[PDB]
Amino acid sequence: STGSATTTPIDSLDDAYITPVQIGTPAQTLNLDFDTGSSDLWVFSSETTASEVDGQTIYTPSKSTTAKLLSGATWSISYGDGSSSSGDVYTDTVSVGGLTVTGQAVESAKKVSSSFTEDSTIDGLLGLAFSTLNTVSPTQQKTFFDNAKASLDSPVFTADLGYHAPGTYNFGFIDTTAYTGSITYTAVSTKQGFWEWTSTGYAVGSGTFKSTSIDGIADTGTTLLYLPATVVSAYWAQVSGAKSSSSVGGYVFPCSATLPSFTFGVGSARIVIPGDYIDFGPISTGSSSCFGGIQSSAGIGINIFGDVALKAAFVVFNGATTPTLGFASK
Ligand SMILES: NC1=NCc2ccccc21
Repeated sequence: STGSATTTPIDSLDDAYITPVQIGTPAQTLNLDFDTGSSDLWVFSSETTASEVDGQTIYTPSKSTTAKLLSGATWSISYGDGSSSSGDVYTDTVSVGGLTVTGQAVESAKKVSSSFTEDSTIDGLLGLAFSTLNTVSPTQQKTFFDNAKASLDSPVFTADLGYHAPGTYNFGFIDTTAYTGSITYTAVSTKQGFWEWTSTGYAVGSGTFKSTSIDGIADTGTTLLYLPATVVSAYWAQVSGAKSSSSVGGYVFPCSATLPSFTFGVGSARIVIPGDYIDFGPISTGSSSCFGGIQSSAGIGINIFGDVALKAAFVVFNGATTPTLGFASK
């Protein structure tokens, strides 16, 4: 089997991407944030504290003839930005772009933090990291991909995120028309539950490539590119007036600037992030200070190849017995 679904930016800055997902019988379509940096499929629901729902579409398990309470199971998750959610668990039928999994754990939110409430466009998350990170207790549950894997034509999914435009998540096949040149594959460590890999270095603009190992995660659920302070300083030093602002919480730059590209290595291959991809617009409405899309990972404890990096590539998440990642230009 295979599946293919379009993923769409939630706003004009590509702050996140949403993908429609069918849950239950008859189908209830919710727009979920596909997140290769976590492993829970959770949704706003009829159980979510009413004051914490503001415009989201909810899953109502009592209206699904295939929903079953997973007795005794609860979940609770925190994310890198300090947001969180928790609740109980149903199993139900879940379909993505024509690919169906029966008995998928659908984690129903009883509580969500303010950032989730305030984002009316995201109805929940669909985790695509390794199932070892799934938070369901006392019986850990499998991700949609793990449940689907054995049925797929090939045990893979691909992320093809757009810059200020829709893109695609495919399951079970590689669309050879969706990228240019070849796909370069690179080793993955699953020790921390992430799609963790080692970039071979970087360049800033038309500058020379610096060969250096950068260990990080491919994380579609993180907006920006978080890299070591040395690398980030080298980037922003090429932008007149750019500076790190403690009050704003990262590097900012004059909105009048033209940003240089940023290149990252994948083995001997190179992925080029155009400068425009690194512009996240005014820090507040009407400001001439703009927020940078490349930020320091110092204090996070891990480097993160988030959407800023991934949307410059066609990315293969290869879930074979020994997982690997693939990157192609597009
Ligand atoms: N994977 C994620 N990085 C940041 C974040 C916030 C909210 C949900 C998921 C994520």
